[PDB]
Amino acid sequence: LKPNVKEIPGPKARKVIEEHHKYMATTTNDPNEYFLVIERAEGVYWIDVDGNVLLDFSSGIGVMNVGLRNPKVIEAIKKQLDLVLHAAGTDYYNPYQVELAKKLVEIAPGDIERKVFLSNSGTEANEAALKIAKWSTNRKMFIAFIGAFHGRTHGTMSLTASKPVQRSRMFPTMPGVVHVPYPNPYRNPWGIDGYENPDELINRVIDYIEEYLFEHYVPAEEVAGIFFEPIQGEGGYVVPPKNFFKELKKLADKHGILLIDDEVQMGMGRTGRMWAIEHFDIVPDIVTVAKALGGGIPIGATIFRADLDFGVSGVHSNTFGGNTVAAAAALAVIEELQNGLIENAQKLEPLFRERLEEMKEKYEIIGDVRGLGLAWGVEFVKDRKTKEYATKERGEIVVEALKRGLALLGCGKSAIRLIPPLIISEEEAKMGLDIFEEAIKVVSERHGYKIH
Amino acid sequence: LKPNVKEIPGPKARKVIEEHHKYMATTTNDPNEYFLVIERAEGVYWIDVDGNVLLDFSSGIGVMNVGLRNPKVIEAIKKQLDLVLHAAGTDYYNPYQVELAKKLVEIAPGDIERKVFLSNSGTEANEAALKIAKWSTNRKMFIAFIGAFHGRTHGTMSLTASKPVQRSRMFPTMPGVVHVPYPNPYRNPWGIDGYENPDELINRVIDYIEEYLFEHYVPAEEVAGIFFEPIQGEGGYVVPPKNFFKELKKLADKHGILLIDDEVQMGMGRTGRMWAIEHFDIVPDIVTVAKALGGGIPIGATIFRADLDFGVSGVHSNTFGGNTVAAAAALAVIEELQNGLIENAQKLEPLFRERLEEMKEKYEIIGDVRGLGLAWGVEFVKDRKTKEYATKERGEIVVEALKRGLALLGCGKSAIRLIPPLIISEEEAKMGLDIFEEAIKVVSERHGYKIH
Amino acid sequence: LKPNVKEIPGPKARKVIEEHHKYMATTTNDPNEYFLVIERAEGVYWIDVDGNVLLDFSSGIGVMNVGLRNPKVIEAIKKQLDLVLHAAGTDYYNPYQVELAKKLVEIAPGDIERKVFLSNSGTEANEAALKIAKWSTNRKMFIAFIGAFHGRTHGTMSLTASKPVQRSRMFPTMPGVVHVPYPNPYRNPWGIDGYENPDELINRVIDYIEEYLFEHYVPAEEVAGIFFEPIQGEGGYVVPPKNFFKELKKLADKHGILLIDDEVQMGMGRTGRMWAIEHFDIVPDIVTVAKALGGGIPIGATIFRADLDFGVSGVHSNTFGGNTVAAAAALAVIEELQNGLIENAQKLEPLFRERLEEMKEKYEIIGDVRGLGLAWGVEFVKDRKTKEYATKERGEIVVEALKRGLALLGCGKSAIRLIPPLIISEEEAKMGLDIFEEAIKVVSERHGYKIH
Amino acid sequence: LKPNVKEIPGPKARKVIEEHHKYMATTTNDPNEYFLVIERAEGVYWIDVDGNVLLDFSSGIGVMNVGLRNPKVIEAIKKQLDLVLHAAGTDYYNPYQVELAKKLVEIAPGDIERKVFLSNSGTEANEAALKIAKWSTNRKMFIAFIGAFHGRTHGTMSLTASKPVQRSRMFPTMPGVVHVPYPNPYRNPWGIDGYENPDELINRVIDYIEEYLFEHYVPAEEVAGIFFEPIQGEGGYVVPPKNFFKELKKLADKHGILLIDDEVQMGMGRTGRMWAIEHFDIVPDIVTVAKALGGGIPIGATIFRADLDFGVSGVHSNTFGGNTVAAAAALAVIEELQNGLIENAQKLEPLFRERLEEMKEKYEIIGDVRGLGLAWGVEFVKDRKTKEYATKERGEIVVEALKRGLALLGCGKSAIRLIPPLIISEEEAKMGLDIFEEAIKVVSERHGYKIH
Ligand SMILES: Cc1ncc(COP(=O)(O)O)c(CN[C@@H](CCC(=O)O)C(=O)O)c1O
Ligand SMILES: Cc1ncc(COP(=O)(O)O)c(CN[C@@H](CCC(=O)O)C(=O)O)c1O
Ligand SMILES: Cc1ncc(COP(=O)(O)O)c(CN[C@@H](CCC(=O)O)C(=O)O)c1O
Ligand SMILES: Cc1ncc(COP(=O)(O)O)c(CN[C@@H](CCC(=O)O)C(=O)O)c1O
Repeated sequence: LKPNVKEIPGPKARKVIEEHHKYMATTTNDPNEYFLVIERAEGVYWIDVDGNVLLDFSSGIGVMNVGLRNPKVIEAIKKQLDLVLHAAGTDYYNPYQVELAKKLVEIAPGDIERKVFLSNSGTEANEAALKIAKWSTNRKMFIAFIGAFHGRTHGTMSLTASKPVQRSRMFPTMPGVVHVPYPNPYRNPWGIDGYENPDELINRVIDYIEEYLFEHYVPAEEVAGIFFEPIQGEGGYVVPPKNFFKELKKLADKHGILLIDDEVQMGMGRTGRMWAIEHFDIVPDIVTVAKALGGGIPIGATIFRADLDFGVSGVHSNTFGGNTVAAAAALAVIEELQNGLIENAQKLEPLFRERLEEMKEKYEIIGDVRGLGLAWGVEFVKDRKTKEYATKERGEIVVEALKRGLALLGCGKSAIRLIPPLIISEEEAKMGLDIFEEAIKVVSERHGYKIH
Repeated sequence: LKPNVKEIPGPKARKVIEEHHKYMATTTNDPNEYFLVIERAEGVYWIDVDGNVLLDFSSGIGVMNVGLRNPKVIEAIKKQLDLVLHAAGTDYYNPYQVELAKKLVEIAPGDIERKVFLSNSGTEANEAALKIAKWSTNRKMFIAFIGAFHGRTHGTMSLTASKPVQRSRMFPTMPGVVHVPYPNPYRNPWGIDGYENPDELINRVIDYIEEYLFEHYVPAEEVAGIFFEPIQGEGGYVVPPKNFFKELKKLADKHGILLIDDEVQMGMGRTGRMWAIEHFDIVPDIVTVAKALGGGIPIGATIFRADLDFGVSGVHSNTFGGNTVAAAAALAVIEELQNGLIENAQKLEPLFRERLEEMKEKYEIIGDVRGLGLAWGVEFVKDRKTKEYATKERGEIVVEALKRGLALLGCGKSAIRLIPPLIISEEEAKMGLDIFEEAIKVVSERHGYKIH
Repeated sequence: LKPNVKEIPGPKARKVIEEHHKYMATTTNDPNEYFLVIERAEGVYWIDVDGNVLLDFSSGIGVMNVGLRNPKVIEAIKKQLDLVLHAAGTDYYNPYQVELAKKLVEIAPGDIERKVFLSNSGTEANEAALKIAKWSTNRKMFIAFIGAFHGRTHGTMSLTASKPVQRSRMFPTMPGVVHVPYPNPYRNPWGIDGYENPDELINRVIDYIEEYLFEHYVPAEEVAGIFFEPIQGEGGYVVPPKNFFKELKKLADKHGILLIDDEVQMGMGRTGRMWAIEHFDIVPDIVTVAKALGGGIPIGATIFRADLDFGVSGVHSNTFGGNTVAAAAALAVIEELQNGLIENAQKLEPLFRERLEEMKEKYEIIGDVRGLGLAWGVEFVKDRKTKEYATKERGEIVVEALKRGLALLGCGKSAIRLIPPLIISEEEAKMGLDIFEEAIKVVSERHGYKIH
Repeated sequence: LKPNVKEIPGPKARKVIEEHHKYMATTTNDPNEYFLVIERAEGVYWIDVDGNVLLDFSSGIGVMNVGLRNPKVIEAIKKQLDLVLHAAGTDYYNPYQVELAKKLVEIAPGDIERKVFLSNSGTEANEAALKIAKWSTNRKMFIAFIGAFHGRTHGTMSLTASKPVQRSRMFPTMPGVVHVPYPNPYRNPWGIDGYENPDELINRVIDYIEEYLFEHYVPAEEVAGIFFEPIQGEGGYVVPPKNFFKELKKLADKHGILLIDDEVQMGMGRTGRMWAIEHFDIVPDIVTVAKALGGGIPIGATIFRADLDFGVSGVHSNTFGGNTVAAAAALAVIEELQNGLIENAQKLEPLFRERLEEMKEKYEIIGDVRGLGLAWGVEFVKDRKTKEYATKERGEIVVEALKRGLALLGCGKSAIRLIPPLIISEEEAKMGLDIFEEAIKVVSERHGYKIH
């Protein structure tokens, strides 16, 4: 199996795309932009409906970090289909979910007292995390960061501030969320070159929260929780300065406010550590996780400081959570991660770092490259000084990449996210990076961007 | 397999129950009322970790309608595991999510243009129904029923109204929900015997909404929707009057207000019909479903009039939506309902109708029996005139039923829900009712309730 | 002065009514129901711009309790105009605001520690009661009564529940208000004759709050207050059962919930007692007042248990609060109430009780008469059994009353409020009732209502 | 009458301050900081209870712009006491309120179609302005600026973001308000010297709204209204760059969003023009006004684009609004303003400008002076580079000023506002400025601030 795409969209793929519009809601699908109709997968390759074969650099939106069809994960589901699928894990008990909870507690950030709530997705996780914070603190408000994307349900909508379309005629969602600039070292309201000047940018963010919220309109003692992603994912895959969460805890702790680390995307080994937050050297009180945890099965988890746990029964619960198939799959994923995959993403870090700083130098359309492990984001600006978003160009590059057999996804207004399965070999990476470049190169020539 | 219980909880179950309290959040588990620790299942029975075997009348909180381990479903899954698990349905198209989506619209109540938004759970369904209701109507408010349960996320909790604990310390949740008395024929504020006088109670519930909301504090034309359960799942299995939803649509259409019907529990032919609402001869604008459709797999589904689809991309989306594994399970589950299982639930309806009216005639502790198909709800009262809840007694029956090999669920303050798998045989249905009557009989004697 | 009307509206009034529609916002003026253009006043009568003279039974919407132009009040003002008008009471202290504040606590219902927050109006009073309730209890929610009116600011409108138009296009207003049926003896959802069966109706209204809010969707211990009018001013002058507020305090104390009584209309001895609540033998934690206390001057006053005072400075404040001109008028107004005017309203109560029961016996259009002191409310019904509002007819009576020299106010959908100044003589009280009966009689004949 | 204070607080003033604490709510009073107990006034002098005489530089918190006891204003109230005090100006009509409305429309900013709503205070005005905006646009959200102070009621609380104490345990207030930095040329999150670099600062504010709200979490088409004060008053009396509202309209108009100019403090001639906004060369759609409009009587007005008016009756109204005494007083104030006072504040502008830039040069404790007409704010910083607030020093200066006979008020965290009556002579000003300096001088020596 090598990349091989004779034509796309194919007659079969064209018929699915017609049908999908007949019977399915307008979500985030894009007929022209993302005409990829998957029928099966193998290793790091999607096999489409018309037979075209594409190297994967999307990993099912980060859902698959172990691979697109992990053997150990399908054996674990098969083995768990034999005993029990569902055991109402919130009314009755079952050991599988307890085995997962104990494992999740174990691998949590830091070395502190933890408990675990189970969910079916990242939005449910972050909904959980909200209630848990509301209950334990008896405070009702929350800080999130502009660019953050925590979900699409009425709690997480409030928290999510990536695209105003997300909240189109949704107002009002859950009250008490206030937003401040994320320390985005490429776009922040201060013009600050956050790579050259990280402490200057860290300070401006903190100084905003302290001086322009707490001192004016936000009672600091009324804030349950600060919600952050350790790398904004949907927000264009943004890496904030190394010493940012350390400075943020300092300010959190000074007003007895919870830190909530949304690792729905950047967790499960993606950045060459179990959790994204470790690189930033802080122990979050609540850690939410989903996507990659279920290795292709729907699963969500909320990991928290044990003393934050719900006083009484019937505050929160869910029928679906605690499903055995998902828990069987999860334990297996975490085993795959600990036994090779997490080391592999640290191994391929310097390869994506060199090859993308190569592309930075050469293609003037690229404004910024950034990432950790196998979590990368290239943002494409029309003009480097102006930093205007090349949204149209980004779409063209993805389409071009798809034509050449590379599967990519667009995060943010003007960037593309490289997130292959953590199983990818050195020879499968160089292939993706080679294809990716050739996509930029074509679209660069097409529009008269310099090529140094 | 037969029912076969020695010590429950046995020594392995006691160890699991301990481990659960240590690692896992405080939810709706009860070591003292629901001490059932499930290792595996076959046919209609649970096998616990000590090897005790119990007849199922809980059906995993109405999720295993097709059986606790259906052969058709597990084969449909394992076939799909050979192809692909997750395929980024929100961003990329696959045929499986389309087939399921297409299938769902076809089986939907009435005969009108429908589309479908795939979700991960009941709450993730009703959350979606909210946003569809909001976006389509460009109205922000909803009506809901006291006694209703629609999920535990910041949207749905405004909608939910079963127990205050559910909303404890959560305010504010989503604004704009106003609630009103569900036409419970047994408990309503007007005292009305709703079984005897079903029109009088319908008028009252309607009179309230028109005269007390619409004429005083709730602008009719600013209401985006009315969420109702056709039978309240966590409300004690309250069955409304047959002409209720008819009267409620007369009112709804008069002000352009969408009627949303929640079938997360009573759906998938639980009541002897594919959709619970069908018994009531009305067509809802939205239908939400989860639980049973997945058939042991987490699944979500919001079915709506094509008119209400979001005009633009990026209003609502989800990473796990349209799971191919889940879609494969769902289609298999649907076939079984149409090819035997729905018929079997019409067939066994009279048995329960008989045996549970035999039980009310005999045991004074039983205030009201009610149900359709294989959805039954016995409510237990201290006195038949004052109707004080027999909460302590209801919990004892559940514990007694369990020491005699019957998995039962509480539902409401003082009632028990009988919801066996729709694959249950006549002989297995009698066996479980026998054991159910015995558990009432024990707890009746113990407390000196009358036995006629 | 006598009543004396020729053309109303006369040619100067028509010119003013035109100028008003041109320069001024669309509020609660009605050229077609309230075409009364006031130039000056003396004693108990209005003189209009054409020199038509009308007997007053409106009392400036219950503001001129002491008369339309009281000598004592105007002297108290002009004496204060010689000293100072505004003195920055919020920031600087003056003796006048303290004297009035001290005076207000002394006259307050019951005998407990009280303080006072001076405001500018009824809404600015109840807004204050909210913040005092919130700050003191550290609870965010309130209960209120369907039919209630408490003002038209973003706090109070949640509290208010008289007409939807009041809340049209305003959502969201302040969250956390839940409403319930006021124990109207004439119109309630249970049908109960509350005059006949006042306990049955009290139980119902109480049963609703306990069983339908506190037991299902409203955590009792998260309710900061219950706002009630002792008689609903814009609700058609509905007089609740005498033992109602007693039962409601039993419940309120059981959950630590402040009972707030609004006397913005029924206060200042309107009902023959200084405070309207007094008739009901309970002591409210907060008492709000405005209108009549000012005596032709804008004034606001929130009276509360000393326990609930804000711990810190800068939570609540207002620039115009504690106006010295207004305080001088208020003290003068209070003296009159205690030195003649409250007595005069007890004295004239039987007259209205007679004449309006004589009118109900005679005119079939009259569904219900009700009132205390000099607060009377006739409600007009199409039919006495169906109780459909006689809205069109009620408006005609007001117009007929006015062509015969009687200023009257609508109140509720189909009723009229009789609220003359408390300086009204027995002879002036008979005259206005005679004219009132005549206006009913005309509109009865015109529409073929029965005359017994 | 000259400044003359032998001792303060006096034995009489000490007794009032004791009593005030017995019977009055904790608001913004400060026993130690503002021990000024007014008994009467004359010209520009307060006469305290113990006989001490103080030149006024507070003007009753900006309430008196015509003087502390204007003759023309007391003659107008006296003349209006004779005819009518209250005439329920929202139910019935009266020419006085129409005469005021017509006058207010006339003197409004720009030359456009206007209507007028009447209120009792600035909070009611801004509550009005909210509803009017909500109704006309059918949008529910609003932008205000950090530092803004629009009121203390549940709508205006949301809008007000000056001190977090203001919102202490108040959450939730009205949803949908979002806040952005005010272009404060001395403190903004960008460090921008707004006097040297106004366009750079204007852009950063606009660029924040456009790029960090509209493009991320705030749908621009869902924003009814941008609320601004043309000089932040309570926020330390801050003058934003001359071309700021012009750039803000540009952005407003591009998304069909209303501009709401809160002139409650800076209006009624205070800045040497009728309205503060004129200096900034834009025509606001809604203009709110109170305080100075009533010349010592409680009055509020909301002036708006006529096509924004309430479609239907009963959306908004108030019992108090339209009071004749206040309207009589208002017309008189506006006459005083147009016939000398507004020219006088333009005359004394260069005198406060020179004498305060004198004080800037000499006293290192002064960080910034700023203002227009007779609206001035001196902010005192501990260190000029650091800009730390000298809150304690500010209190000392006010107390010191009070001791020497000068009446001042503290606006913001570390500044004092000079706002004498517009009637003040050149010789009464130099006196105030002389006293003010001597207060700074003393406190400067006391603490070892340089004196150049
Ligand atoms: C922080 C965060 N929260 C929630 C989710 C997904 O919530 P679910 O509960 O699984 O529905 C994601 C996935 N990030 C995706 C989200 C795409 C979308 O929701 O449209 C991304 O890569 O943008 C996420 O990164
Ligand atoms: C109407 C409705 N909505 C939502 C849900 C659950 O949403 P999920 O997304 O599947 O979690 C249920 C299940 N009713 C269960 C609820 C159990 C609980 O949450 O405590 C019941 O029958 O008690 C339901 O009946
Ligand atoms: C309980 C209550 N609160 C507040 C108010 C009015 O607050 P203000 O601040 O004095 O405006 C009223 C007056 N009831 C009037 C209301 C008129 C109206 O606003 O339309 C009435 O009798 O209709 C009232 O009864
Ligand atoms: C913008 C604005 N809104 C409202 C008000 C006052 O609202 P009322 O309706 O009159 O109560 C003021 C007065 N500015 C004063 C406010 C002081 C205070 O409210 O504590 C000031 O100078 O700080 C104001 O400047």
